[PDB]
Amino acid sequence: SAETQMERKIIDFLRQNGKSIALTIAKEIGLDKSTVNRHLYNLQRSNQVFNSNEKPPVWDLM
Amino acid sequence: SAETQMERKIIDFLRQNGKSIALTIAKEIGLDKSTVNRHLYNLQRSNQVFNSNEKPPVWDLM
DNA sequence: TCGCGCG
DNA sequence: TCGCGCG
Ligand SMILES: [Mn+2]
Ligand SMILES: [Mn+2]
Repeated sequence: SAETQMERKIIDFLRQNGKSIALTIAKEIGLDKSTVNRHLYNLQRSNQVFNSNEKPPVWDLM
Repeated sequence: SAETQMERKIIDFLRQNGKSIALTIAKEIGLDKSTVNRHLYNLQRSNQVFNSNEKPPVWDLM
């Protein structure tokens, strides 16, 4: 699905750029912050990423 | 302002109907839930309403 | 001590 | 144990 494909792009972004906050990932994938966050939290449910518990949270690959 | 006027309508709604959750107020004022909540929390800052700490919160007049 | 992803 | 108002 297109959501899966968007998630793949987010994973590629983190692989290429290292740990990142949502606002940065959103600017590069070119999606609004809420949409990026929807994907980041699904990716966390699916054990592909984790967040740092900072505010703002820092995201990276599992 | 129009925001003030919207807030007045929400207050009138609570005066006429008694304590209410946001979803109910939204349906009657005919505004989306987020907009109603924006107003309810401003009205709380301005000491005109309070919420019950229930989930969903129940709102009423101070 | 805004974290918010919420369907 | 969705509370979400967020500018
Ligand atoms: Mn908080
Ligand atoms: Mn909670």
